[PDB]
Amino acid sequence: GVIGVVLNEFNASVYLKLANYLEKFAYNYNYNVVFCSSNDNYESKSRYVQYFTGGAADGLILFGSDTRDKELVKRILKTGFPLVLIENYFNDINVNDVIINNFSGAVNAVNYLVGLGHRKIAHITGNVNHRAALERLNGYIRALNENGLAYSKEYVINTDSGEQSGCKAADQLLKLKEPPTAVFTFNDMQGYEVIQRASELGLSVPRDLSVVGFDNIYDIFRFIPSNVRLTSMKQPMEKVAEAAIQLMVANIDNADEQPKVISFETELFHGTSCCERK
Amino acid sequence: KSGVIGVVLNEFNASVYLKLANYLEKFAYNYNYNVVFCSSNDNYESKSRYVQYFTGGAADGLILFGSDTRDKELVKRILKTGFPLVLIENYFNDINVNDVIINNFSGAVNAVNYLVGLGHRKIAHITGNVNHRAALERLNGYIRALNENGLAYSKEYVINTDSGEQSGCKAADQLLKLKEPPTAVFTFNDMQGYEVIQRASELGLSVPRDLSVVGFDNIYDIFRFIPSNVRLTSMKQPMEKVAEAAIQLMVANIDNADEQPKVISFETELFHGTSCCERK
Repeated sequence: GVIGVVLNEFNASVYLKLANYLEKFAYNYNYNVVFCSSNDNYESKSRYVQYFTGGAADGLILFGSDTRDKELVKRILKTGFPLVLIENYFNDINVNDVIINNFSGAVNAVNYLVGLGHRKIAHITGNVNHRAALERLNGYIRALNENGLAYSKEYVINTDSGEQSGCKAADQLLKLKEPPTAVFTFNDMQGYEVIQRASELGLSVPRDLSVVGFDNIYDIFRFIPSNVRLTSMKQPMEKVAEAAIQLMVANIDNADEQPKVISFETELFHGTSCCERK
Repeated sequence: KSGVIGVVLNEFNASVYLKLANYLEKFAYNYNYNVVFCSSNDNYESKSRYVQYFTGGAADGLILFGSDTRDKELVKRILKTGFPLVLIENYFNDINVNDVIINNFSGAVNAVNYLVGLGHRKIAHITGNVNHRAALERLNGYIRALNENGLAYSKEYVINTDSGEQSGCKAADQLLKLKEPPTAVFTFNDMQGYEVIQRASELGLSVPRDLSVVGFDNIYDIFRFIPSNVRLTSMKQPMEKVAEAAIQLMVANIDNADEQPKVISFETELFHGTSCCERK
């Protein structure tokens, strides 16, 4: 049997670990896994979906929640072709989806910093128009309140999550009359950029500033060019892969199976970017 | 004919090969071919399974990366069958196969020439596993570069490693604790280079001031973010050119079974970062 996976492109994201895990679990169910890259060209993505639904595969797996793919996913769902999505937050559809609890991940990150004695905790957001980023910001806000901390507009830097977003965000935060003793970043890329800008301003990390990120990106590269390894929320990529294969196999053995949504919690990786405060 | 080119990888990882994969898709498109990738998850029997899947009819041709001696018999088997096969960075000695390679030797020569041009006379090398041709080619280029620049070879400036995690940190500790420390070091890869910069910092040294570092892969290219202010001066691999050449050899091979195996080589290019500075 063959399960097909279409990606927008090959890149060093957390999905690289997900890809290897799909092969591990598919092999356990005696299935082959085949991947295609669309080179971020939606025409090609549609071409690869047709290749798979046309007979090259028994099932298709897609990643993310990009609005441009709304029509395409709906198009695939009109058919009964087995489909499993990963981290998808489309409102109007009923489809097999394996998601991550981004909200509780942000809550646990802030709880962890509060447990270390931090009371001035900032957040550098992702693109809030995307559900994952909105959930991480909402989790941060809920955790401030649950821990009896005040919310401050100056401690939240809204970004589009692009490259250098961490540098400028850390610059605004550290130039405040009263700087966060700790920052929770939407992702590890921003976290590392925060550490870089801080050191440029003469601040030392974790001593002058504690940082907690998201994705545990060091695990992908196996090294980071920075003086510390980020404390970060780890995505359950192995559990996500197992669940996705299981949903697909079941969906393949019977077309009368209804769309199941399975959610998994993130786990905190303890790095060297955090320090206890008096 | 399926109009499909199959690629079998040992695993999905954050290496320079990530850029090669996207370029394979880009060039295949121009030749009206779909590209499909498989990961063996490092299971050799899994790799065999994927090769059988492709040669069994799922694809019209196959691409494999690297030069692992484990796969020598597999490659010979694929070659006995007339199936369209193109290898990338393969250094197997007894076969006639389409092969697209990178000039690792001259890349190392160009790296060392640059450090000599900056005034460095004490240049160390942290190697990769020398059992692999690429690591040995990078080591040999460094040696030849020392000789062409009228510098003496010093065994103490060559640290042999298997190129694994933390290999750069340990190598840097040995080199910097020498009676007379290298004023510059050429690492087998960027990962070792970044590890060298970090360990040097822990010993109270400042990079490029106390130590110039030149790596290989220009790995920063796959970082969609900025980790540090010290970016490695490093050799860039011609992955766009390699992918195009691989697909041109593959399409010709699928079209004509009697096309003879060709070996095409591409030079690396020096990327100037912020990890080097002038000596005296």
